[PDB]
Amino acid sequence: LPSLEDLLFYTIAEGQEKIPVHKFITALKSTGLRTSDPRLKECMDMLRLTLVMLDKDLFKKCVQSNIVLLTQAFRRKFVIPDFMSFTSHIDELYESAKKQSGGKVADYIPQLAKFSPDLWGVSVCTVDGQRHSTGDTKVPFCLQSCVKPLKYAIAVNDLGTEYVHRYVGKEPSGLRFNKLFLNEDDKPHNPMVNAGAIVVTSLIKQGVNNAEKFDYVMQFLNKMAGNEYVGFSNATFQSERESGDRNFAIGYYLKEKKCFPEGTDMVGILDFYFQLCSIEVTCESASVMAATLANGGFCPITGERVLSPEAVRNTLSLMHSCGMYDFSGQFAFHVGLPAKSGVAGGILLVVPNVMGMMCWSPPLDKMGNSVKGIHFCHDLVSLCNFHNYDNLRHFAKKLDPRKSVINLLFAAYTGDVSALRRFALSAMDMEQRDYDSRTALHVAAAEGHVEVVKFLLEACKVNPFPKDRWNNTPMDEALHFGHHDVFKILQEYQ
Amino acid sequence: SLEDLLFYTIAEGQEKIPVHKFITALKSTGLRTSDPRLKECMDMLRLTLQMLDKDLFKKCVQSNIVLLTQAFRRKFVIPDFMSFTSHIDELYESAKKQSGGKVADYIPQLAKFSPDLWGVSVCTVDGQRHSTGDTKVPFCLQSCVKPLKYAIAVNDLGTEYVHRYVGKEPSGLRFNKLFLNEDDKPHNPMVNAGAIVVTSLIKQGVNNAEKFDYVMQFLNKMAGNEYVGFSNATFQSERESGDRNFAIGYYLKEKKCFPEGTDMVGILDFYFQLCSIEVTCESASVMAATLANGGFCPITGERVLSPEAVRNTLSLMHSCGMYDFSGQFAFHVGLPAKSGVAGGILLVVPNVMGMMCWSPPLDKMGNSVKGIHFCHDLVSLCNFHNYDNLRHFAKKLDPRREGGDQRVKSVINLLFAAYTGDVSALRRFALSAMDMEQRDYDSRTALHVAAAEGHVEVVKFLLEACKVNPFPKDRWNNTPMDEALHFGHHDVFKILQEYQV
Ligand SMILES: CC1(C)CC(=O)c2cnc3ccc4ccccc4c3c2C1
Repeated sequence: LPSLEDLLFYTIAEGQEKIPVHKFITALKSTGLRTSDPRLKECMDMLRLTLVMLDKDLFKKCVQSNIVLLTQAFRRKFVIPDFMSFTSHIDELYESAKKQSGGKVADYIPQLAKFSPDLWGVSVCTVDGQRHSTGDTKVPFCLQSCVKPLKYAIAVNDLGTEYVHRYVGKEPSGLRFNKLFLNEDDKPHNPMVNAGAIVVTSLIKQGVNNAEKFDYVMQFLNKMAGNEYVGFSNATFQSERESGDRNFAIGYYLKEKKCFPEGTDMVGILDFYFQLCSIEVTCESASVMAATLANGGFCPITGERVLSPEAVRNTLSLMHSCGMYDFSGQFAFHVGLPAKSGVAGGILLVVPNVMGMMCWSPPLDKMGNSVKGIHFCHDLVSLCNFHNYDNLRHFAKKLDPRKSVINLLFAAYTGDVSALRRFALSAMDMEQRDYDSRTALHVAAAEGHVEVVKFLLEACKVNPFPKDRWNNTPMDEALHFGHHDVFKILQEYQ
Repeated sequence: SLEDLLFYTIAEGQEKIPVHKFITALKSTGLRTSDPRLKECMDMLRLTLQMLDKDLFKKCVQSNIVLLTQAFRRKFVIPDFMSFTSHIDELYESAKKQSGGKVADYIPQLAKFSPDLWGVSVCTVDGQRHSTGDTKVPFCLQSCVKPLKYAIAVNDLGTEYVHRYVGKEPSGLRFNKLFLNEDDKPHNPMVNAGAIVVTSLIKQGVNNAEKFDYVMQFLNKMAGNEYVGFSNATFQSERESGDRNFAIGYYLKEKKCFPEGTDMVGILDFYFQLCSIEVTCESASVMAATLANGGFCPITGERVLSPEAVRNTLSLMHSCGMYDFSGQFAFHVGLPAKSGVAGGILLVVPNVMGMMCWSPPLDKMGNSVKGIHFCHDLVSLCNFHNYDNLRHFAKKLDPRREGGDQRVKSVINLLFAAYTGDVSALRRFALSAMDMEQRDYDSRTALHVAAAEGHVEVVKFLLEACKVNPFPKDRWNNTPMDEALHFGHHDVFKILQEYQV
């Protein structure tokens, strides 16, 4: 059992007796992990507490406490194994999109106009926590309609599909059925329209007052971003309630047409709605939110189950088809990713099973989508086979940036002679030990599996007397559990 | 040697292989002995006229050794095909009990089919096949042809050209009648007006019988040369009763929606021909699986459709493929499908399989009642939804994998983290809401392993946080405390001793 810590040491130390601390860090960062990663804190603490050269046993002390993640990182077995060559493509696409200067920054409130039109940031967070940023990725801005899928997920996670969609539909609008707010059953078309977003707000945490509702949603967004920046621009909040007269009118129509949960303080909901629109993110922290959606409801940098599988599935679905304003059908055809855009210039972008992403540049096009971000999303999917209906085998000129010993013993356990035959012809080591120094022979003996024991002995010619951590041989195991014939067979080897 | 290695795999130790041991071996991967990719091997097998040793076997499989190798090393997209198709038949039997719906009687040739006919046919990206029910009865494609000719059109002409004449979006159920969108093009190729315009784009400059021979040649490449027929009966009543699409054709011509120089009455004539083309569920599944496989026919390997044609085709099927039910189907089932008035539903599970379902009774929206029940059930059961996760998919079955989610749960996550002492990894697993009492084949527990290794901060985390069973008994009836005593770890023994009763 040559130890996992040294096994990695040999990976970094290409023959050197000791590894410099800075070689480890740049190798580390080369997988795309950041040293700020919460899952690497124990290791960085020890690195700093080595206060510059690390030998096999000093180094093994630092990496020991995060050895599972570092193992998966340096066996370059992340979802994107060659991250360095991936981040250059991201940088090329960023540089290219930076040259489109069209679009008008939203001035309907001054806080949206205070932002320079030159601001442009993209940040990547993969399902495994690899991070990458280019441009203005640590500037806070407001989510705006980028919060619509997030509050819809929360609702669905808490209440379930059937409840939520008693009050809101699940279809794209189609054309100008937008101005016809309500569909055939007199509900908003889907949660990504303002009328649907407003209704979704009325469903979240009913019974408590607004300040608890807002506290629930922020703690939730904070879990979704893995404790990265989730803020609030009160300035934006007050202008939004002052200019949101059109949404009050929409609210009165909704309350009169009985679309809210019966007994609902309408102006209370709309204050909540503007509160939620004003929540602040950076592209870094929003990308972790996106990567939580990209990763089935689990936050990559904390491991936490935040959203149920159903809430993610529904959210990603309606984002794919209702996420980009009147450009959503066009986006769905050509980009094929679930995204959501907002009037601060953010595009919350998700690549199911790979990464999340937030892009931000304030200039909006005629449809309200960020000009540089829309350019970026088209380029990304031309470059890589990320479209929803790209193939993972025959994808043409696009780039695709994408058996254990437990396997062995569980076959020995269940008696599957066919499986071990494949493994042996697979050139697997049939004498591998698990964490208990257990062997396929051990397990197959204890279960009295005669055709497995013989296969391991006669065909794979394995050692007949391995020792457990309790110093038992398969023969011991056979006797112990009543499998005398198996005991006899191995006894023939002494 | 790959031939010997494979020989040894099938010869389950008996030195010589009976021929039917080989066949049932093959048929159990889901390959058929009919497979075009296996012709050389079955022919050599067929010289049973003039039992297998290492050298006879190496002689037959030699020429299909790459496909046969990938087949038997269990590296098809669905490795455990036998157990997958038991689910398919469970879904089939269940859908068979839904009896609602009307057989389409708007023409007499379509009303002759018994409402009790029900077949599903599955063909995966790798040529694995499975069929249940009435899967070799010929029926007509009908609007199940809309994606295929749109695929053919884009394949020859490109995205930009085709969509000068047709849009790429749903209309919305409230405008399911407006025919033209704001660009004065039909909304998408899956509605009749858009379907009609697409037909006009295929092989311009030649006559109808040549046009129909080009589309037939194309369909044949899609189904791997399996059954593609033609029911003139259906075609003759369809041309006479299709009066409404003549109106649609003239309205289209009036608004200049065809390419300059287009005989509309001719295009309509072509259109009715293509609706009347015939398939079996078993041939339709191969066509479906070519859309699943990036334009490559699974059972012949031929590149038939451009990747661009397939991506465009699947998109529009996902969003416009099931009549006024397309948005809801897109929300709950999330697959690219297309339904037709004969009761066919052409189904694609991108990167896994193509599939055809057939039952004549349509519901109020035109979709086959048993086929719709089947597609909801498939995605209830498996993680095939387009926005299901392939890593964290809950209680759903993943037929791309073997049933080793217990391996991964054990196969490092709980016990190897416990083994190496990585408390940080265990914290993430707990926050994942993973079951922290997973046992391996020795009934061992993370707590077991961490005690035997004397990992004090792992033991406390498992006990004080997590609150796991403090005295689980392994094979040999040891508790974590027993393990601590055996191996020293006095502090660990002390920790656990407090939990004793
Ligand atoms: C009320 C509703 C339209 C909405 C809904 O919430 C839902 C969710 N999941 C479902 C799964 C399988 C199904 C099979 C057959 C008929 C329905 C459903 C079905 C439904 C039906």
